[PDB]
Amino acid sequence: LGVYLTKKEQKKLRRQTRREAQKELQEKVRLGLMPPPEPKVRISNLMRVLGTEAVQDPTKVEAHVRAQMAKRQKAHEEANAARKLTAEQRKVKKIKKLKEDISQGVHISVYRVRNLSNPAKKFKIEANAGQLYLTGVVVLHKDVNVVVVEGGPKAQKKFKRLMLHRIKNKCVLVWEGTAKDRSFGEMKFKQCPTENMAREHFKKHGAEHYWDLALSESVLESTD
RNA sequence: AAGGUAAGUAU
RNA sequence: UUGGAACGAUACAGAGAAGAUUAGCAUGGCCCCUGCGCAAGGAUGACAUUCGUGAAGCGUAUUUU
Repeated sequence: LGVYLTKKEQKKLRRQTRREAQKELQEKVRLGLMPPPEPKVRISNLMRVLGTEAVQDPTKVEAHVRAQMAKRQKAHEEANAARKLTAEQRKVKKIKKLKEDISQGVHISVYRVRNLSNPAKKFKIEANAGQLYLTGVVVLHKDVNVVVVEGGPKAQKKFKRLMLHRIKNKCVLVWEGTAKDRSFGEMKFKQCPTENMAREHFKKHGAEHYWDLALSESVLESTD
């Protein structure tokens, strides 16, 4: 795997690179490749470098100094913008499209909410599933909201904190594990007033145990 | 008797 | 013509002063600040116009002395 050079080692590497570039510039100036560097003049520096010529033509000297200052700013601004161009393409397509490397295992979290009659919470859950690229489904029934979400580990860790802490009748994760491949499609909604219609839909993808676990948890909560 | 030598080029 | 002297004589010069002098910028060190890139990571916001007939249900001859 990769190795991490220490802080002193980073300082040494940076110092050596800077000295190499400085020597490159110095030898270029020695051999006449580049013109010799001009003094860097700011407004407070104007009376020290251009002092004798700023009494004869003060405004020409001021204009020359400010042109040099702008050109120094022109290079820096252009450089930052030039590198910024990388994000232009490497942004929502290369700085926000990760997918958490979900290829060998899909973390699946099944939550059983008691009251999910608010459409705002379902819309926020659908937006969190579509933004984090986490597949799954949500089955509604009489005091039973079975929300299964299969995705990456980071998306599952985000959805475990969004549903239990960022969204408010209680929500409890009934099964948190991994699977071989994916079973559910995109994030859709389906209402089933009968338990058999939800169990037949959960058995179409081979996940009939999620409804039987949610029925058993409700039976164990209503028994005690 | 001293501690009081300018040095330097040029023949 | 040919010898003394040559540590001398004369000619020139004589500041026998005191010195690595001094201005500019950049680099380098340090602490911020600003912008961009790189590698990750936090927290959080967002939804889908008039009237009659025929039939059914309801109603406070005890409570406006």
